[PDB]
Amino acid sequence: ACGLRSFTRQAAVVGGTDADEGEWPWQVSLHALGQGHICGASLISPNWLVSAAHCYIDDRGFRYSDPTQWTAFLGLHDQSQRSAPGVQERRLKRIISHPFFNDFTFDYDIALLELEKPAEYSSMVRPICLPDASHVFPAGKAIWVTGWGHTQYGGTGALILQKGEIRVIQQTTCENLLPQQITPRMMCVGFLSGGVDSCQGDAGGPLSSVEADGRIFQAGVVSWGDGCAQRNKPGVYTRLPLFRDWIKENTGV
Repeated sequence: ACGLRSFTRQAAVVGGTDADEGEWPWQVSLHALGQGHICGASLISPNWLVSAAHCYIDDRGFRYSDPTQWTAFLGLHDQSQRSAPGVQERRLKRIISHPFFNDFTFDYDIALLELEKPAEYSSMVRPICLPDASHVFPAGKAIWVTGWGHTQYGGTGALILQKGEIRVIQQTTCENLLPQQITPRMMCVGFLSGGVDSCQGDAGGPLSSVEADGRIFQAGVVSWGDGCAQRNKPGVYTRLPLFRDWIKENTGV
């Protein structure tokens, strides 16, 4: 029962960037309290979220690694409507960053978050499917990027959740075009639709990919907020399939 939306009503049925209510029920808004929306994540069970490890590194005097300073908003659609019927608010109980995560190269940039109380599944709150470690997202496959991200010049993000597409491209392309290190845990992508870039994610937000079955699987996790794709350069995102056993061993999922 993972990844099957409810697509309440219709509203947008011919395109657009604004997401519809209930169209991404696994998208989570993470607030470091006193600052509002800071990161994204994805629901995989009543108790566990997937996010990015670099969201939880202490900067300034604020301890982003401290779980007690975080609140997860699930089923949230408009960041000025935190109060709204489907919204669920949960405190964080534990953060499990990946043991091999490197704060400089953002390699192995994935984290597991435990809710203090279970989420309640609804029309607006539903889990996404996790791919097996052998699940392949081939070059050219379209994947959805969603969030409340800033512009690359930052640049307030939109109040209404935004959606856009990217496509998988060859790993060699990002190797020969970007100066940063591209590791096997990262996927190379190009812009597909939107949007003038894929910067609507969110760091720790999910990459949603509609599979042949029709259930939506999470192909990856957003790393750098401005590692987003655009007309002249590709973007890099964190893969998820090679982490499946590690997620399940740590969560039961």
